[PDB]
Amino acid sequence: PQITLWQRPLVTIKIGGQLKEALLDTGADDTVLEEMSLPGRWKPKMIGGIGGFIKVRQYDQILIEICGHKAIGTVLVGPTPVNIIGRNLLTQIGCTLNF
Amino acid sequence: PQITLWQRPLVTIKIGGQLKEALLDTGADDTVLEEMSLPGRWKPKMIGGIGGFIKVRQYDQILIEICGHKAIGTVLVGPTPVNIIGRNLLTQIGCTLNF
Ligand SMILES: CC(C)[C@H](NC(=O)N(C)Cc1ccccn1)C(=O)N[C@@H](Cc1ccccc1)[C@@H](O)[C@H](O)[C@H](Cc1ccccc1)NC(=O)[C@@H](NC(=O)N(C)Cc1ccccn1)C(C)C
Repeated sequence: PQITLWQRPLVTIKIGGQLKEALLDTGADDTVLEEMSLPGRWKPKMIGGIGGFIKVRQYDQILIEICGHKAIGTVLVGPTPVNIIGRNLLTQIGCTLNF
Repeated sequence: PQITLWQRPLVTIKIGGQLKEALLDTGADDTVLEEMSLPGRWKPKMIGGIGGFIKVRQYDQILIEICGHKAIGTVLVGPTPVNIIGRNLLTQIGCTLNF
């Protein structure tokens, strides 16, 4: 699609057989989802933003589908206000910024 | 221009005839710049992110220019580690997400 930015670029993702909404976020390096159980082993990790650092769990090599496009990569799960799709997965689906 | 997401989408902005660099960020609602003293009237504000909130000063009607494109709007100033161009100014420059 072409997405304009008059509103938040929220899309539907499919992950772990769940449907969620998530924000397509060019300013995030990483992908951060709200707390959930995923299959897999995980490593504790820290990530930061405005306001500080949070503790998250890192899951590697996770399959996610964003608007019908598949991505396989690292997902962090932790106490985020909103599900964030970062540049690690946006690049896999061929996302660009245009103007 | 088409900006790819392999690297962080940092561009040059001009604000007050200063060049700076800034992150084009579709996940930010607002624009947030590193501490600087602008003329103008301000309001105190709090903005949140990953690890919590910071305190900023809000200036309205600021002209910024982003890759030769002018935009005019609200800018928040405070102790951010990076300059962030948010959706309030990205929309004005006609910026889209495409995949
Ligand atoms: C999500 C994490 C992994 C991300 N961090 C990083 O990517 N890094 C720390 C790497 C880095 C280092 C240096 C330079 C650039 N990047 C982040 O917080 N990114 C911020 C920008 C930023 C980068 C570095 C340091 C500080 C800040 C931003 O790109 C991202 O869009 C976040 C996402 C988010 C939204 C809501 C709540 C929590 C996170 N937005 C924000 O932090 C903005 N807030 C909002 O827009 N809102 C709270 C409104 C809102 C609410 C709900 C949904 C959307 N918007 C700030 C900049 C104003």
